[PDB]
Amino acid sequence: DVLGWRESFDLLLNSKNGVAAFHAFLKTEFSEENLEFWLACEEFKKIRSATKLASRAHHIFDEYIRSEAPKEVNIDHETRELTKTNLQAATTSCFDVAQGKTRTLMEKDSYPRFLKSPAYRDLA
Repeated sequence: DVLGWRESFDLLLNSKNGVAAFHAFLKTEFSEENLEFWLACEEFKKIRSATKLASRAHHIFDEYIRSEAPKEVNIDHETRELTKTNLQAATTSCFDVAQGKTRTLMEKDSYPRFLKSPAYRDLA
């Protein structure tokens, strides 16, 4: 299980202990919103009902995407505008670009540092 976390970021994100450990690592450097947003996108795509999709999409946008949002993720204006536009036309891949940018924010920086920290090394 712990081996999978370094073989694939996707395996780490599907692990109960992995996610908990990584969330704590991120919280100490004020970037846990990246992980919370990613996970929120994953549950969003499982929604079938049009009404729930609309409601959840608006909450996700207001909580993580719009300027000055409580847990605003570090995305450029280009992506924020794109997401809003997608929100305007109700598309299921509404958050794809934002999720991918946020994923890279983790995968190419905090993820590798997490693996080289006691939080991961002690569990290996």
